[PDB]
Amino acid sequence: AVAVDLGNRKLEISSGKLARFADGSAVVQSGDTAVMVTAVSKTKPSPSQFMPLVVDYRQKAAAAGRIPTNYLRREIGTSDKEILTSRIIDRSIRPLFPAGYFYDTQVLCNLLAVDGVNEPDVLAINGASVALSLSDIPWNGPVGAVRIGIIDGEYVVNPTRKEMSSSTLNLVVAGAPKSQIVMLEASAENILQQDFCHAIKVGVKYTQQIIQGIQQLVKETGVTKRTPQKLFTPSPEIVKYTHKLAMERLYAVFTDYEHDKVSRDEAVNKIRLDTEEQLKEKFPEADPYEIIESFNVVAKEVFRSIVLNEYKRCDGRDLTSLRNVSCEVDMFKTLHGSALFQRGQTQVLCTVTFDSLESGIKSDQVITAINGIKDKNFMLHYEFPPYATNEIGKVTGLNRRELGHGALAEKALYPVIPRDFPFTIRVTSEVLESNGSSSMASACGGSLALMDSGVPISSAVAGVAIGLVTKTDPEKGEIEDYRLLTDILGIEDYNGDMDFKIAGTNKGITALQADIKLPGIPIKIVMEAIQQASVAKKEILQIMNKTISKPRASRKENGPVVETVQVPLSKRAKFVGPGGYNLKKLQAETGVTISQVDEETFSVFAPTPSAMHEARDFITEICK
Amino acid sequence: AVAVDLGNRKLEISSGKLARFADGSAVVQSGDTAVMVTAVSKTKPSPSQFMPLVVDYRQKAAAAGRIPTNYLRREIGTSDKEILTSRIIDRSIRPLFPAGYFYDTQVLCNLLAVDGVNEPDVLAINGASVALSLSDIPWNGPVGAVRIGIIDGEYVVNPTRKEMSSSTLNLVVAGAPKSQIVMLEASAENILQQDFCHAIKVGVKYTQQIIQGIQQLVKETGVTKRTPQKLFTPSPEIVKYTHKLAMERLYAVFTDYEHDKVSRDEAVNKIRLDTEEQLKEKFPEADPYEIIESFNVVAKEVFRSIVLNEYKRCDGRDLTSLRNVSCEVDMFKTLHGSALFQRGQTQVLCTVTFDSLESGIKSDQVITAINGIKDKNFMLHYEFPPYATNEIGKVTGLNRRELGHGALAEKALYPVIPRDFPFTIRVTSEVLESNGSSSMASACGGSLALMDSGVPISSAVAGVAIGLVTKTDPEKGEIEDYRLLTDILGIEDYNGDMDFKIAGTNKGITALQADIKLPGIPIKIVMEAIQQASVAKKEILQIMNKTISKPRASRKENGPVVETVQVPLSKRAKFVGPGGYNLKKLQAETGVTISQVDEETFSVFAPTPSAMHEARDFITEIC
Amino acid sequence: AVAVDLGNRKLEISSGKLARFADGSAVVQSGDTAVMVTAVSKTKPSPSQFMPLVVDYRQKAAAAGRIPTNYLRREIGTSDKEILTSRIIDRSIRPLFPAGYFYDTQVLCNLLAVDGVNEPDVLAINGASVALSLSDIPWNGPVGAVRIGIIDGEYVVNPTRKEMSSSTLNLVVAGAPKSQIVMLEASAENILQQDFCHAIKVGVKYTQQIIQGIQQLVKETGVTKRTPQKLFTPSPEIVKYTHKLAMERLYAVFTDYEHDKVSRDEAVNKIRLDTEEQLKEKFPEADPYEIIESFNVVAKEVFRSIVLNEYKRCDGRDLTSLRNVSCEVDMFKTLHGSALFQRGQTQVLCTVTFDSLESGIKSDQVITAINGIKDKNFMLHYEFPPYATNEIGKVTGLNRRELGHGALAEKALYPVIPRDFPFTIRVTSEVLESNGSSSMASACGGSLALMDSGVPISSAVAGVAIGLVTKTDPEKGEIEDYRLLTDILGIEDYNGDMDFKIAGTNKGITALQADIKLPGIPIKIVMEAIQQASVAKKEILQIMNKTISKPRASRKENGPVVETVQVPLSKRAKFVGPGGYNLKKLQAETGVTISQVDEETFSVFAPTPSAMHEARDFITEICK
RNA sequence: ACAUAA
Repeated sequence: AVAVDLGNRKLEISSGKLARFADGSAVVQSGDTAVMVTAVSKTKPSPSQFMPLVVDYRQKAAAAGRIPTNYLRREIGTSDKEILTSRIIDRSIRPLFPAGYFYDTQVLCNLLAVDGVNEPDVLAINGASVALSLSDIPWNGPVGAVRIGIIDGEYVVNPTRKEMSSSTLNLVVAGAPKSQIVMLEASAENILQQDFCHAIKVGVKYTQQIIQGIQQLVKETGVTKRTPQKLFTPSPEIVKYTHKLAMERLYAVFTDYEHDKVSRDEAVNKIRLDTEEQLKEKFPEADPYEIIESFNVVAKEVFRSIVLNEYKRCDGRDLTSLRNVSCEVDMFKTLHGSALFQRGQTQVLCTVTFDSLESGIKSDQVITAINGIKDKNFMLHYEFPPYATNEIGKVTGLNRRELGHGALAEKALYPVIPRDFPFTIRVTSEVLESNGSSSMASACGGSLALMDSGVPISSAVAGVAIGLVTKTDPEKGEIEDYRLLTDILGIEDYNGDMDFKIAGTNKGITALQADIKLPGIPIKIVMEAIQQASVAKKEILQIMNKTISKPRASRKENGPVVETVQVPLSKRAKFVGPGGYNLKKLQAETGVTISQVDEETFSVFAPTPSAMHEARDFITEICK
Repeated sequence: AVAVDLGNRKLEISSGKLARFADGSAVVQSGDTAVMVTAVSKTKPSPSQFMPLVVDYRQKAAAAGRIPTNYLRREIGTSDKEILTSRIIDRSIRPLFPAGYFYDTQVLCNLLAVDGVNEPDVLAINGASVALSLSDIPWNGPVGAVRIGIIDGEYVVNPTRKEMSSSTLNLVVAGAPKSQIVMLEASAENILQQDFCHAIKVGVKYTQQIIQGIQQLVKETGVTKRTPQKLFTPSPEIVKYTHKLAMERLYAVFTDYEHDKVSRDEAVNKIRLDTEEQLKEKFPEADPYEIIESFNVVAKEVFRSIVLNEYKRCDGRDLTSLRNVSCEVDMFKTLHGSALFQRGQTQVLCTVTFDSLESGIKSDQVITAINGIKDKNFMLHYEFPPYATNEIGKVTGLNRRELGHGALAEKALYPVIPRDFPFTIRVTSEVLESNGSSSMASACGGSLALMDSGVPISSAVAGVAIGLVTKTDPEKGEIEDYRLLTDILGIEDYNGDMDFKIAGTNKGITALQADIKLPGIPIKIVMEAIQQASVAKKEILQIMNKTISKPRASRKENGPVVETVQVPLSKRAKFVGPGGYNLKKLQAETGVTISQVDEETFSVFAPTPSAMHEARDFITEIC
Repeated sequence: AVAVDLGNRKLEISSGKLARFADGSAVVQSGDTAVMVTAVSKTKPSPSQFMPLVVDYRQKAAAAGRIPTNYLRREIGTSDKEILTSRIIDRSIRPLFPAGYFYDTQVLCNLLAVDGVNEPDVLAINGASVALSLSDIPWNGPVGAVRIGIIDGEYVVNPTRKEMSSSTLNLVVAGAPKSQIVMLEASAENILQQDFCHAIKVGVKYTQQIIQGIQQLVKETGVTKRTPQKLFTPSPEIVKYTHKLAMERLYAVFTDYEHDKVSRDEAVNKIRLDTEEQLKEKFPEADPYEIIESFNVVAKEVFRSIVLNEYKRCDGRDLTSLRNVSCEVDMFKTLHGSALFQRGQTQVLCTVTFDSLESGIKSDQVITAINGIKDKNFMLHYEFPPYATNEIGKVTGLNRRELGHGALAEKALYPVIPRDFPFTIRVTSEVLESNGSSSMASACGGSLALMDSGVPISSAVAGVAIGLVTKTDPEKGEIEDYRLLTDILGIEDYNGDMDFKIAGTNKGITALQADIKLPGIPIKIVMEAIQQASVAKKEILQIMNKTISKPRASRKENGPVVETVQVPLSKRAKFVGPGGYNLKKLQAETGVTISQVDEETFSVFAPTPSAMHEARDFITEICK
């Protein structure tokens, strides 16, 4: 057992007591909150051509005393919060796995106890790091993770639930050894850039303390890593022969500025088909996947070398240039608000729907699956249909990626949403075409549609993604040179080192999500990416302001209405019906929502004026 | 952008603005309702050995787009109306794909806006037609689709939501070029056959105008179709050799009138195993699927030739003869109503269950709006268990066929259901054996069980399925001659051209669903099929009336009861309990439902008089 | 149609009317309850290397069960009672299938009619027996199944629903010909061992009458069995060669008493890898699976010969000795009750949670609340996470095994649970490590956690699993000699003949589930297993009593609290809000649930005293 | 999933 002191917080790490059959296991306790995390990794190579890594974080509300809420008295499905926490843990540990580790791996988090004071999600990230550190699973150095808040202008490490509710910042930092950053995930109440930057360095300092404690625990209990059957990386001489075959053709494709997404992919694919058959002849004994990956390595190396050497991008832009941005509002007459935001070849359609306040309380008690209530009655739903990439896929349910992107754009817009709006605000963002940051375009399109709908948001919100291309030492691994790219394409994210999504107002930052693919990047690079994104965000907000700069003076004429209808006591039974049958039927066939307010009063919400015309007729005849 | 005028309605069709990465995309707008449809087809052939076409129609709200529901899709899946709409779109476009197009294809419909006036489902069919027409996907001519209603004796094209509520007909027609009919789907309020036939004529005329508009847009855009890597139709050389090997043996099997479903299939399989073996030595380099398909082509051709040349079906009857029909009611004492309907080797057991009127709502706004509320508190649930065909299959959840057949049978029985019935009527139809139209047997069996249960239906309802065998010009494509078959077997549906299911009373038509495998059929064939089915329906109703001709004078004595109990205000808190705890505990230990009526009255619904008795003991002791 | 008389009850068996396409089909009727069961078996061998047998028992409609709203919810619409009934039917028929019958087989039970007096579950078991008997599916001998109850001291066969509500025993017996026992499943109200043993004898006698009737129907119908194209069992001469290769190595492994679960599995695996190489060279034309099964047959035979000949087990125990047992209570401060039970290498962590009566047995929708009520407001949720065996698996939804084990451990504890407890009691058992009977460990750990939580249970409950190894000559099929093993390891269950799990207090039996893998066992063996398990149970209760012997005098001070708040009529509208919106909001942010009990008073339930503080603050400002 | 002697 090891105790780590983080200011006034205490972190207790232990292992060797519970779940001793798993490859790795750890208990991380803070206060009276304890989280057990286990890691399992198969020894037989996975048939998949990548590393299959799954992280599952289960709330298990028996640890809080509030699990059995439905008719089965048992959880059904996984909530939004569980999915989001699973993604944060996944982003914190995925970069540190060695390349070619194609082995099925599962990290599971079990909430032994929660005291309602210390949040278990941060403990779970540290638990995953300890469990992997103590296991025989090949995994690079320990990761420390903290949450940083700002309460009354003071930086607080791992704030309690009470403090998180008074905090203008919710930043989660995962650090690797030598003060590298592997994961950043923030939502802020439109705070200044300098304040945001200081919280990052305070957070990274704390993660080094956790890493020191985990290293002591690893040393105390001897850890011997397994030797995998093999690491699936292409042979060096095969890769360099691929370079001989396809360097010039790939270079020509990547310096052709007339390509669009599809034509560039087809041109690269044309070289791949010719090269691959030549590789098979030269190395008939090579793995078929080894042939495929060697081309991908060469294509990635050529692609990055052009950006590093010539400071020019595959579409002709320089490092700080945006794609073409086109906006337009008032798509359709019946929508409460709408907008179509285009950023390069990325097209996003955003819709705003006003709903009743009563429709925003879908939680554990009301339904088996949904849980929670949004603070401001505001939610964003994000969809990524298969045709946005000319692909075929299942359309039942939502991917974990769709949930994460929706959450990112939701908290990007959340700080500017007004308080005490009469209706529930639902924003739907649909990606019609995608070649880049559709989640950041969902934030820009979201604000346009919100202003078009007449919601008085405090300020317009724009987001952008910053890429990164580095040249590291082949032995030391230190970063010798790097380029930050503004508003990256899909190929620049695929071949890049991070996907640094940040959104905000012209005067502050509201959301950030750094998806780093390297095993950590220095804090200086993160600081510069934030500054570069600040310049890009101003340009985008200037374009958006031309389309619409202030919210419309009122909601659309065909918008929802809320007003009350008086029914007599003698007519209460007739109007309501047996067990509320009449109300539930009128509300089911007209779309309105009737809620009893007093003994005599019923508040009626109608999505359209026509809907209340239908409902008003029914209430009149029923009252007769 | 092309505008098509359909009477007082106007159709706007456009492309090139949204979703430009999809192989094809289109926006169809009528009034303020806009629907965007995309089509994506892979260039790599799929290993499925059939055409993997999937259609997904999705709505972002319920109740005419007034209650947002898209945020709940992760847990609350897709509604029934979405599934039914997807099947109608699928049936309108699937016959027009070329043979051997074994490429994964998906058509997705996105309701950009709905005005609560113009129905988006019809626009989605047209949108799928435009999206395929403008794409590089190999697809035959454009399809136009309209809905025809009848309001005050007037035929209305694409009626609004307000108009549809007053209509006696809900007919959807999809038409191909040259006035061919591709899909028919209707529910009618027991209307005359001639009125029904005129609506089809009116509908087909309007679909031609839509096809004219779509062709103009295609010409302006300049569409060029892809060249698929391979079309998987079997080579004529192998087919001719298969014919030489198996024609005589197949002919003997199909003229043996002693076969049942299983023995005939086994006999054909015996020839297939021997022929498929010999085909390999002759063509060792042929695709193994091509061997399978070549035998299937030959067997289908031999099967049809017998019907065309000799006017005799494979089981010996003539073109208009029904299979043997046996009916039976009141098989189990405790069921509120039951019937066992047999038609050849198709056996369906139908059950009627009375429930409380409050059981038709889900007590939660969003889910209640998602599934809707049935008009007469009447619903039909259709089950097709795997043992009905001696197969093994997943038993939880209903596939798309079960949803479609259930709605078809429910539409057939809906017009005769009385209004203001005291209880919710649930009809359950379970296919115990299948060799044919179990969905139409569900309408007949459902009609018998409703009378056996004492529901005062207006008239008995019977359904039948009409097949079709045609001989077409190989190059011209015109239908030289055809035979209409009454009450087809499964093999006749498999080898046929049409599954024309129609149901009605002795004086009218209540439902229809035409599943056409050909790329359109002439309207004369449709009219003749409707007439031929009317004769068959009369015979079935005569057999049905012998078993039971009128509903029983009252419900069964052991059926549900509804009673009123008075509790004072003083005892009200103790009776209901904390947060209605006692009411729900009683509702779970006896099954009775107690609903407050006013300050003094509680209405008790009990499935059986015994359950009412024990519940009544609970009330008095607690009071 | 054959009628079988069972005391005052009558069984009617029919076939040949419904569902004639199925391989087998039958209708079993008792009173006015009729169940139709069909059996389908493919003639093509399945790719999987075992017998795929699925039993699905479906209630067509409880009251009017109707249909789940959508497709995915339909996959969730299978009730718990349906799953448990499917498992009992599966265990009754699975042992009688021939060895090597690797053909997909589905048994489906359709409830044609239910009179609410006679129970359909036992008719379904008999229906499956008749359907298989009349079918062409090879199936060894009919089984008969009855339920035995004890009403005011009288043994009742197939008691009605009214009788079972007053019974002290719910025992279901499935018998094969010549008085063999195939399935036992019991739930007793802490009854004496001799009373329990007599009910088994009575039940076996009745099952013989049912078998007699089924045999007459089979003979009168004229059944002919199919000839499977292959029975997948290893050929004798390849098993003999495998025995020569690996007898001594396997013998040494199973007599090395230092092995643990993983160490022993690895040692056997090393022999398997070496032996399989030699087997392939000796038999190049052998089926790949035939090689695998030959080693398993040889390994199983060597394993069983040691206990038969030497009366000693692979871990050095003798036949009646338990594994090491350890217990802890009160491991986390915030849990209402907690216990960590360890038995050998099996580790189970049990948690007790209290919640309100309303929020514990009753849901919002009455239609689905049926088959979702608990008599004592008591339920046990059992989890078997994949890391408990160092495996990777999905953690979405309970499988059938987790549902069955949860119901078994709940049955074991149900009779000692007090009536009229102020709260709903939910017990969660998590199997952290698994090397044996975690379900019986869930009963003991559940007992400790219940005592630690302060629930005044009448007596402590312990469970144990009894294994069996028999010696049978193939020329006769009779059991010559046998050994009953106390507290079996996983390997003894895998290589054994039964998994006889029984639980109870120190003076009675509360639950039993015999999972027999043989095609029936004599009653004498069952009787001795019950007695042998009685001795083991007393020893376990002695160890548990040292950790905690009586329930804590009170619940933990940080447990749930219930008290009322007076709300005036004037404040009532503002307090509850429109449609109860304010109360629903409070129940969401805080775990506090407010249920009205009177026109002026509301009952407030708070899971923790801290959560009650927030609720009091919320209601005070609302009151103003 | 979809289509499928239904």
